[PDB]
Amino acid sequence: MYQLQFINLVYDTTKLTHLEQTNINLFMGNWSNHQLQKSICIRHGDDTSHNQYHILFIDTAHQRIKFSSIDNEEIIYILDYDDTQHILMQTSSKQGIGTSRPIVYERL
Repeated sequence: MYQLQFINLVYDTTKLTHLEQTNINLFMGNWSNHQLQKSICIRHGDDTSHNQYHILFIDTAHQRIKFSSIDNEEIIYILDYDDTQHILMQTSSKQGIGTSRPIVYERL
């Protein structure tokens, strides 16, 4: 059994450009990392969702999104695109020393 974390991105898509939506959409889905025995489910949630996250930046040049949990802005998640079946997720704290390596997640 793996641990499954939900990430519900909260945003009004009617206010985004098509390019912005395309870039967020690269990260939607069910993802897993074998070594960590961890899965993540990244979805477009809303105000009814638990596990809500606010997008800080959508980098359409580099296919990266940054986001944080609504009330815990000390931990920034950064997702990078690898291919249709792989994304990278980094969890970072401004207050820490060093780099947490991004972790490769494969699509389920």
